[PDB]
Parts: sequence; structure tokens; C-alpha cells
Amino acid sequence: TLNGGITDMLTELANFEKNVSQAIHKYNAYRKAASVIAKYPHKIKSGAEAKKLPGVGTKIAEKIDEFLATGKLRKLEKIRQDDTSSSINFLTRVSGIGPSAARKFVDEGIKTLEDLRKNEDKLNHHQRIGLKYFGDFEKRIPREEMLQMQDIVLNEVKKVDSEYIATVCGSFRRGAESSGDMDVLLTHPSFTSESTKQPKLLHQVVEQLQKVHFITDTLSKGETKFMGVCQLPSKNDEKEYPHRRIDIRLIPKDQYYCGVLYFTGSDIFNKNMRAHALEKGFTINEYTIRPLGVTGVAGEPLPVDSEKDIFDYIQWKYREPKDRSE
DNA sequence: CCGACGTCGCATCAGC
DNA sequence: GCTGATGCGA
DNA sequence: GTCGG
Ligand SMILES: Nc1ccn([C@H]2C[C@H](O)[C@@H](COP(=O)(O)NP(=O)(O)OP(=O)(O)O)O2)c(=O)n1
Ligand SMILES: [Mg+2]
Ligand SMILES: [Mg+2]
Ligand code: NA
Ligand code: NA
Repeated sequence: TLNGGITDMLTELANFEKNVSQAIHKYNAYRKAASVIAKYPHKIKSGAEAKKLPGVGTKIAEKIDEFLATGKLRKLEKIRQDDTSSSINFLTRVSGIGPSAARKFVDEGIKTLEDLRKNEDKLNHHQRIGLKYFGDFEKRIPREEMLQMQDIVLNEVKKVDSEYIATVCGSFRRGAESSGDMDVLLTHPSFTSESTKQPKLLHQVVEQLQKVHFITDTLSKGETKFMGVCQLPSKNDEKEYPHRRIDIRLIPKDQYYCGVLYFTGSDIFNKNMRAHALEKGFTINEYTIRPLGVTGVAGEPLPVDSEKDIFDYIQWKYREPKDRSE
């Protein structure tokens, strides 16, 4: 929390450019700058000091100078006052409602929680469930609850087929004491980069989790990625646990290390690592790491026998999950 | 200065 | 229906 | 908004 004031400011600016201006690269730029400042081990004295950090340029340095002198930012103060920006920023907090849909809802005079609730018929399925659990999705999940959820998921997965391996990644794997949601990486020996010897591999697990009333809703569902809602069982006379977002990603068993590297994150860490990979002449996704031929096409997948192997190729010293919280 | 910015899954829609 | 683009999100 | 070339 050394420079929390600055990083909060930059984060708010990031969200503005993403939601209102619809400038995804300004959003990324602000996110990058906020991240590098967050890990800077000194209380920042000036914008000039901050500008030394990669990702922090002239404009942000100026904003930091304003914030240090006054404790606020005029650009942000104005943004907070603008009705259209405020309306759009609120609407986008509903899962499924993005910058485009939010701006469209505003045009139609749909701009409040009350407006949304009396107009469910104008929402797609994702958006409708997002509204349904708007309050719950705001809530953090204590690691203690994450542990309970992990036990249920792993044990139910084991019941379907013993050869399944379920790994909880995301912020949980990085050792966070609280998480925004649950992310589960799934493998089965019948699904490799070479072939798929069994149908409905992801479907079967989802079905089982629904059958025991753990998974409660589905936002989207394909052959390799599930996005939905889950809830811990409560005891007699106890108030119910909040509903939680859960993602399940099926990844070819032989490509587990690239898969777990991706799903562990963090999101900015992945962006930074993959950017570094490009500079070193590689490209990394959740499946492979590939060389980039001089032309610009990705070459053949390189052998990967650990998360560390991926770090080695791009000449980065290995970083444990707990040190990837950027 | 200025091109490019990490990479991809699922839902949705446009055009044929 | 297929293919490709876009929106949204992980 | 930032920056490597
Ligand atoms: N922008 C993004 C979003 C998702 N991810 C892949 C890796 C992110 O760390 C990760 C899990 O997504 P997430 O749940 O939205 N974020 P994360 O799990 O790190 O922290 P929480 O908000 O759950 O506590 O998925 C990514 O690489 N880049
Ligand atoms: Mg998560
Ligand atoms: Mg998630
Ligand atoms: Na800089
Ligand atoms: Na949203």
C-alpha cells in the first residue's frame, strides 16, 4: 500500500478508457503503469521519479505530480461528474455488459440497477445472470472458502473419472488470502494435442457439479471452456453463502505446463511475459511456446517439461506463482 | 516520430 | 448452414 | 499512453 493513492488513480483512469472511451490500449497502458508502480518499493516523491519506471511516460508523470500536490486529479473529478460516463461505468460492472452494450442501454434510457431489473427481457443470457448475482459477484472469497470449494470440485471430478486431474489456478494458486473467483484447470489423458479419444469430457464434469448443486448457473459453455456460477452448501439455520463465479478450462494433458502458466496469471503478468517473449522472438499461448520465423509466422512448438522451461526460453529467471501477482 | 501493443474461447451477428 | 467479424471475458 | 527502432 506504499503508493495506493497513485495506483488507485491510474486504475480508475484505466477503467474509464476501457468502458467509456473504448480505448483498449490506453486501458492496458494505465494497467501496466499501475502495476509497475505497485511493486516499486519506495513511496513515490514525484512524477519524475515515477517516469523512470517502464510504462510510466510523460502524461502519467504529470498526473502523479498533480495527485501528490493536491491529493486528487481534476480529469478524474470531471469524469466522476459526467452522467454518461458514470452511467456507463456502473452498467459495465454487470458481467456480460461491456462498453458497447452499456452505451447502448444508456441510449435507451436504461442506466440504473432499477432500470436493469425491470428490463430483463433486453439482456442476453450472460447479462441476465450477471444482474441476478450483481451483489454476490462484488464479494471477495476468503481462502478458507476457496479451500472448501477446492475439496468439492476435486472430489466430484474424481467420482466421474479417476484419471481426471483438476488444478485450481488463478489468484488461489498464487497464494492469495482472498480471491475474486475460482479458476479450475482440467486435464484427462483422453484429450491431448494429438487426439480427442472421448467426447463430452468437460460436459461430464459440469453435469456432475450441477447434480450435487455446486454449479448453479451457466454463463457460457463450449468444448474446452466453461464459465458459470457456483455456491458452497450451508448448514442448518445458516445464512447461505454468496454465489461465486467459476471458470473451468479443459487443456490437452501434454500441454499442461503452458496451460497452468496461463491460468495462474496474473493477467498483467501474462501480458508482460508474452510481450517479453515477442522481444526474444517467441510467442506464448496457453498451449505452446513457439519460435517466430523472420517472416513473422510462428514455428513449431518447442519441448516443454515444466513451467520453468518456458521461462528459460525467453531468458527469464523462474518465478514461483506467489511472485506473479503483478 | 510512430507502428504496435498478449493471446485466445464462447456468444452473437452480418453477409452469402 | 458456413465463414468471418465483433463483443466480452479469461 | 508508452516506447523501441
Ligand atoms: N486479461 C487476462 C485475464 C485472464 N487471464 C487468464 C490468467 C488470469 O490470471 C487468469 C484468471 O482470471 P481471473 O480470475 O479474472 N484473474 P485472477 O484469477 O488472477 O484473480 P481474481 O480476480 O480471481 O482474484 O486467467 C489472462 O491471462 N489475462
Ligand atoms: Mg480468478
Ligand atoms: Mg476467473
Ligand atoms: Na518510463
Ligand atoms: Na461487464
